[PDB]
Amino acid sequence: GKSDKIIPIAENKEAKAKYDILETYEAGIVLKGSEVKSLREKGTVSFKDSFVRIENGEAWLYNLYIAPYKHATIENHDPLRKRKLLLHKREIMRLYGKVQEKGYTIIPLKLYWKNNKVKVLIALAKGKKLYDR
Repeated sequence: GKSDKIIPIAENKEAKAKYDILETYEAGIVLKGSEVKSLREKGTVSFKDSFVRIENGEAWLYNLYIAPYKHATIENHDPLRKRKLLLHKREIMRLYGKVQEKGYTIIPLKLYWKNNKVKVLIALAKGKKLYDR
């Protein structure tokens, strides 16, 4: 990684294995500027404690394993960091119904910011299937 100026973030794979991937959606996360730098320079985030849930009309990102450190004072909230990522209108509604009710789940994969903002990729997986072992 010499040229370019894109910084990679987030990562996963376990879900795919233990859970068969069916469909994938696209969400976009946009925050201030100072925040971006903190994470970009550092290079650490949730591992196996961050989940994604779809609500309202867009994809939502919830992390319960924030690695970064931006709290020096003793006046902060629980480590969650709720972020809202854009989405569609028809798709969001559809996925919510089938994926949720039928018997599916939503988890985060890899989100990186290029140019200046982050894009997160989400995938839908089921609680194992096909081969029952």
